[PDB]
Amino acid sequence: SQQTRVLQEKLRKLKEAMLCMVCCEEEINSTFCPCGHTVCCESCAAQLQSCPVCRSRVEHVQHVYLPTH
Amino acid sequence: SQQTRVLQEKLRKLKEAMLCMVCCEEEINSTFCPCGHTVCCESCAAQLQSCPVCRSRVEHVQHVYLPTHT
Ligand SMILES: CS(=O)(=O)c1ccc(Br)cc1
Ligand SMILES: CS(=O)(=O)c1ccc(Br)cc1
Ligand SMILES: [Zn+2]
Ligand SMILES: [Zn+2]
Ligand SMILES: [Zn+2]
Ligand SMILES: [Zn+2]
Repeated sequence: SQQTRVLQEKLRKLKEAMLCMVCCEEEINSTFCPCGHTVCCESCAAQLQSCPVCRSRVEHVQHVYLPTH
Repeated sequence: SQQTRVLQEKLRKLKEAMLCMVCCEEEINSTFCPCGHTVCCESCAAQLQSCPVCRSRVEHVQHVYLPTHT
């Protein structure tokens, strides 16, 4: 039905929100500290000196173990 | 259709995985450091001495801003 198409789109958007904002390919699993933005995979997060959301300096990256991982 | 019911179940399970493992009511938004388990809301994470998943000592809690927060 049309609701099948609507639910497929909601699922796709939720799954896309869980992917790295930079590479768009790998799951988010890293937090920029101290700001707390958690938007990248470990490979993209290792290469950024500044947070791509708020531009605060990245002091270090904390790996996050999330229930969806 | 039955396919709509299947998608509803997948969405519900994904949304439930985003909720605090202790209160089951609030969204996860806190990380136990240094272990990295990110399974609680700010209130439930605040008084835990050890990680509820791996038993590691909690040195501090890091707040996390996630793209899925609603
Ligand atoms: C494990 S969870 O459901 O808390 C979650 C939250 C945000 C992202 Br991005 C991925 C997983
Ligand atoms: C608190 S908010 O809605 O501005 C926000 C900011 C950054 C991310 Br990532 C998620 C949510
Ligand atoms: Zn990436
Ligand atoms: Zn930031
Ligand atoms: Zn809680
Ligand atoms: Zn832990």
